[PDB]
Amino acid sequence: MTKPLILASQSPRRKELLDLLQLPYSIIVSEVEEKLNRNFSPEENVQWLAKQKAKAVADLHPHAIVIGADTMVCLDGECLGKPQDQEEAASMLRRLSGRSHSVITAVSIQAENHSETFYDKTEVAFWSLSEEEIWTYIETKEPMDKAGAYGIQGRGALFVKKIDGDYYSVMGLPISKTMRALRHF
Amino acid sequence: MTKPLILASQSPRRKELLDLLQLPYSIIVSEVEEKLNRNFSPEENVQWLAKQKAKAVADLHPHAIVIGADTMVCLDGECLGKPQDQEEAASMLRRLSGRSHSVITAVSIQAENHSETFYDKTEVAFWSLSEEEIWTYIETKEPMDKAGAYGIQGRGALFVKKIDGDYYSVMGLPISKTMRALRHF
Ligand SMILES: OC[C@H]1O[C@@](CO)(O[C@H]2O[C@H](CO)[C@@H](O)[C@H](O)[C@H]2O)[C@@H](O)[C@@H]1O
Repeated sequence: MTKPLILASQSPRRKELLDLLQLPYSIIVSEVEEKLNRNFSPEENVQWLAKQKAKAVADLHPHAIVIGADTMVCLDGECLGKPQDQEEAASMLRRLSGRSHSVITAVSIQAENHSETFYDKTEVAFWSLSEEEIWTYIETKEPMDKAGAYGIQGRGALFVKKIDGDYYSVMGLPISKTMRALRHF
Repeated sequence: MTKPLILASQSPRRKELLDLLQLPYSIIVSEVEEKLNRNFSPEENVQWLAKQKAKAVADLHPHAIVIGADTMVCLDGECLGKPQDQEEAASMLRRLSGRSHSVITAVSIQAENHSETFYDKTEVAFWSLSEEEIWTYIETKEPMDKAGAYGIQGRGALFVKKIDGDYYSVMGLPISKTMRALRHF
C-alpha cells in the first residue's frame, strides 16, 4: 500500500513549509550524535546529519517515509553554528556583514525500499551592518536560535541584500525539491 | 554544470541495459570486498551492496554521477548464490522448480550533491522442472555462473512460466526506474 509520512524535525519553519504540500504527516524526532567530521566538506557533513536524523526515526518506523533535514551557514569554508553568547552572535554578524555567505540545507528521505539525500545551496548577500543594528537584532533573541546568528524572516530580513537560490531552503527546507522527490516515493 | 555518468559494474547485461538510455557514460572497474551482514534483510543487504559499489568509485571520482547495482535471487527469505558444483546447481533448480521466487535488484546513484538508492522486486515463477531438463540444462554449463543456477535469457528462458515485475530488473538493472531517477540528477 502507501506509506505514512513523518517529519523528523521540530523546526517550526520546516513544519510550515512541509504543510504547504497538504500531505498529512506526524512529527517524530530521536536525538542523534551531531558532532561533525573534521575531514568532511560542509556539503558532506550537512547531508550526513540530515541522513542520521532521518535514519534514527526510520529505524523506529520502518514502514514509513521519513524526512530529515539540516541547515548550515558557511563563510569561506568555515561554518557558523548557533551562538552560545551574545558577543558570539555579535561576532558572527560582524563576520557576515557586507559580504556573501552560503546557506546549505540537506534533506534526506528514507523508506524501506527507497532513500534519497541531497543538499541545496543558496548564496546570501548581506548589506554592511552597524553595531546598533547588530545588538538591536540580538536583543530580539531571534539570532540566539539559528546557525550564523540570523534568520532571513522577521527582523533579519532587513540585513539581506539579495540571494541566489531558494528562499525556502534558507528557511530550512527546499520545499519544491522535497515535493519533487516525494513523488517518487 | 552537468556531471559525467559512470557505471560502476563489470556486468555485460548492465552495460547493455544502460546503453538503452542513449546517454554517454564510462565504465570503471573496481575491486570491492563487500559482504552481506547477517543482521540485514535481503532488501537491506542488496541496497547496501549496490551503495558500496557506487561509493567505492564515487570516492575516487567525486565530480561524477556513479551508478552501482546488485541483484539477489531469494527463496523464502533465503538467497541463492552461484553453484560451485553441478550437483548444487541441480539442487537449487529443484528448489526453484514449479514455484515462485523473488529476484531483487537494487540501484544506487551517487553524486556529491545528491544520492539515491532503491530496490525493485520481481516475482519469477518456474515450470515444474524434470531431472532431465535440469541436468541437461546444467550440461550446457549456463547455470554454473549464475546466482540461483539459472538465467532468464538463453535456455533458462524455457524454465520461466511468468514474472510479475520488471524483466530488465531480473537481468540486472531496472532501466525505466533508473532513467527516471537520473532525471533528478
Ligand atoms: O580490477 C582492476 C581494478 O582494481 C583496482 C582497484 O579497484 O586496481 C587494482 O588492480 C590494478 C590492475 O591490475 C592494480 O594496478 C591496482 O594496484 C589494484 O589496486 C582499480 O584501480 C582497477 O580498475
